[PDB]
This record gives sequence, structure tokens and C-alpha cells, in this order.
Amino acid sequence: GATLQDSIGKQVLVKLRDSHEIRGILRSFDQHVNLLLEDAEEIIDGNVYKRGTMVVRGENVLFISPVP
Amino acid sequence: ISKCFATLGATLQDSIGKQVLVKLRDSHEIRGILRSFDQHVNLLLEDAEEIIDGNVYKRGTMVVRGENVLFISPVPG
Amino acid sequence: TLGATLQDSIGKQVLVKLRDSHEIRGILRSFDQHVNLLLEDAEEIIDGNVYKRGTMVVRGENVLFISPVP
Amino acid sequence: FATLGATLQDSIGKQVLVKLRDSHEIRGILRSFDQHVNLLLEDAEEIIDGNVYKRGTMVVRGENVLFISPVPG
Amino acid sequence: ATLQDSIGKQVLVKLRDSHEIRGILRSFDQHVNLLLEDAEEIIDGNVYKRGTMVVRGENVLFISPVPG
Amino acid sequence: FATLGATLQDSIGKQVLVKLRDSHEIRGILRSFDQHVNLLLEDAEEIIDGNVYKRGTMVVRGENVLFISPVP
Amino acid sequence: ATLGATLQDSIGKQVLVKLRDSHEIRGILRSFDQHVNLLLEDAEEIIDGNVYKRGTMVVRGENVLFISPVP
Repeated sequence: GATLQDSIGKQVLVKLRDSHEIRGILRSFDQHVNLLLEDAEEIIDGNVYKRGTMVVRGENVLFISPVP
Repeated sequence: ISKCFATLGATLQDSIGKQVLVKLRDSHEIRGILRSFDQHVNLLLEDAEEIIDGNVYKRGTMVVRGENVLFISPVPG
Repeated sequence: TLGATLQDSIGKQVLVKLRDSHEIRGILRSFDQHVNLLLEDAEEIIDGNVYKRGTMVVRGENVLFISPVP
Repeated sequence: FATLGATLQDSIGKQVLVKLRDSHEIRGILRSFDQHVNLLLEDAEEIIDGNVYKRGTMVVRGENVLFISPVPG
Repeated sequence: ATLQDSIGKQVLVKLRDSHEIRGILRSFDQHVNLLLEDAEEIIDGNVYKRGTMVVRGENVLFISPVPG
Repeated sequence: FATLGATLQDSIGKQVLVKLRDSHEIRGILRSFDQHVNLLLEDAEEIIDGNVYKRGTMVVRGENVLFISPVP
Repeated sequence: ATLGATLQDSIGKQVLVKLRDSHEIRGILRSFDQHVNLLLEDAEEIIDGNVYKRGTMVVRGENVLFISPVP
């Protein structure tokens, strides 16, 4: 919350269950850690795949960290 | 989503009729035109296809259980 | 409607993938709100083999998707 | 509603095939079941790597059940 | 009904993540938690004696009284 | 209480083996536990690929516990 | 003795946190709630022996396996 609030408009790293790695601009989030990201991208086997708008279910989120 | 319009609901509402990339638990990747959804994020896709080992498998009409959805991303034009 | 579309598949053959890489095909007879399923003339597809199972009841908790086979 | 219970009702006393999460394959005579799909099986056996392992009486939690199908014969 | 009959007898229990255990069933509850005595794990076909073991029902696949 | 409760209450102060989801194996002295089987271990250690990694004090979530076995 | 008391006394200290799917993280414990959700600072992931610094990280309790203050 605190942190997520401070990260609105910032790029965040998100990892999910089943070894998924995503980066995106955090636009919104809720208490269930559901997320709306913009200019989102998946990092798969070292390759970047741009996705654009992405909504993420919080149930599978492992962690979120604003990119330095 | 119900209590989740600001994160999940609005984008899904706005994606009706557009092609979306959906990833599911157990490494499944599906693309399809979003036609409908419910409170539990179950989805209705038309002209849906699975991408397995880089290969495309067309399936037509697909009902997807929201319980196993990881993310939904409308494909950039 | 997710509901109408499944209603429309009763009596038809559908593809159902489940958690843990399971792939099944069968005639959709019945289904409930939790997407539990009753399939007839069902079969399991495993490494390309087809194993006929006949009548099969499927727990919706582990269902990934259902699609009619054209 | 014929969905789960109907078939199960009709398979009592007959051999059934059940697969569970984590690739488990079991066969056995269905003696009873409930609304959570927990099952009681007798003369049960596991099929591991194509080999059969007889177990006898087995209680199975419905939570990990994938499907149940009465054995065609 | 089956567990009550198995109090005092050896049972085979398999859990999520491929775990296989045998032990004497001493008690159980409505959540399918088990208390086993003289319990042992079977791992790669080798047996590891453990003694007293309490097992959470949430991860139980099946419980089978060992014939005999 | 006759299943998990008694044994955990009876294991306070003793070395327990705890296995968790995803193949994790841990041993430690059981100092406390709560309603959901979250555990407090002291002198804890992880066993990985046959090697012991000492960790000291460890809080363990009950949600992912498979079993708890006092070491004989 | 309390699990709560233990985590409280670890605030400001480096902790090792492991999660489902084999994730291993280290970081300075700043905040935690009753669901074991965590706020770590100067956090880093350890992947195949490699350390990846991440900075501030919120960790969902739902997938936490264990939390141990680094001795």
C-alpha cells in the first residue's frame, strides 16, 4: 500500500508463480495486490516481449519492487 | 471483479471485442477476442488459439476459468 | 454469455484442458456453476495416445478451459 | 447435478478410474462419496509407471481429484 | 468412518509433491490432519524412520490402511 | 487438538524435522506455534542437496507445512 | 517466544526469505503484518548463486515459506 502508492507512475518489477517475470508502469493496485500496468513487458529466457496494458491477478504475485 | 473495477474491471470492460493475450497457471498461453467475462474473471474468447512450444493451435470458442488466470493483456495494435 | 455458450455445447464434443497438463475430449452432457462436468464418450489424450474412458465426471476446480471442437 | 453425484451414485459397487493432482492414477471399487467428492474405494490400486500396486481400502480427498470415470469394463 | 477403524493400524499416506509415508494411525480430525507413530518416509525406495509425525490434512492425497 | 495440538504442545523445546511444499526440508528446536501451525524454530537449519545450511531463528508458515516430526 | 515478537525484533535487520517456486531473497526487514506480507529494503534476489539487487520490495505473505534473520 504505502510502497505501492509511492510507486504509481513508476516502473515496477513483478514476479508471479510459475516463474513469470514482468515489468511495467504501475497505474493502480488494490488490497488483494491486483494490478493494472501500462507499457508492460514479459522477460522470458532473457528476451523482452512488450505487451502494453496488462491486468494482473494478485493471487499469483510473489513480489513487487520498484525498479531502481 | 466487483470490488476491483479500478484494477481489473475497467480494462476488461474496455477490452470487450478486442484480441487479448491471456496466460494461465502451468505455463499456458492463449490469445482470443474477449467477448465476455464475469465476477470471477471467467472469460469468453472467440477465435481463441493456444501457443504451445511456439506453435499456434486454433480452438475457436473458449471458456476460460478465471481462477487460473495470471494476467490479461489486450494485444497492442 | 459464458453460460449461454456452454449451454450451446451440450450434446457436442468439447476439448477440456486441466491443471497438470491433462487434455481430455468428450461429449458435454451436463455442467454446473462450479464448472464441474459430465462428459460422455470421453477420452484422455496422452503423448498422442487416445485412451477411451466413456462417462467422466470433471471437477471444475482443476479446469483450465473448455472449447467446442469444430 | 447429474453432473457429479448422478454418475457417482450410479457407480457405487463398480470399479472406477480416478486421477489426482501430481499425476496420480488410481482404480478401485467406489463404496461411497460425498458432496466434496471425497471418496471411499475398496480393492483400490495405484497405477505407477504402468505397474499396478494394490492398496485395499482407500479414502481419497476430493480436493485433489481431477476426474472420475467408471471403468467401461 | 474408515479412519476410526484404522486407529492403531498402519496406514499408507501420500501427500502433494510426491511424498509417501507409512505409520500407525493414532488420531485424526475433521480436517484430515493425522497423528502417526512409528512413522517413516519412503524416498527413492529407501525408508527413513521418523517416529511421531503429525501430518496436515490440506496436502493429503489419500490414506490407505496397509493390508495385513 | 488431539492431532496437531497435543504433539506440538508436547514438542516445545525439542528438535523437530519439518518438510514443506516444493521439497524443502528444515530441522530446528520448536519454541512456539500458533493456531495456523506457523512455527518458531531456534537453531534452525535447511537441508539442501544433502548439505546443512544453518539459519538460526526461523519463522515458518503453517500453510506450506507437510508434516512436523520430533527427531527420535 | 511469540512469532510476532520475533519478527518485531528483526525489524532493521537483514533477513533471508524463501518463497514458493524456489525463490530466495535477502533484505532489510522494515515492516510485516499478520499475513506475513513484508516490506524489505536493500532487497536482493539470489538466483543460481548470482545476487540481483532490487531495492524496495513488497512480498506477499501467501507465498512465503520461511523468514530467518541472517546470523
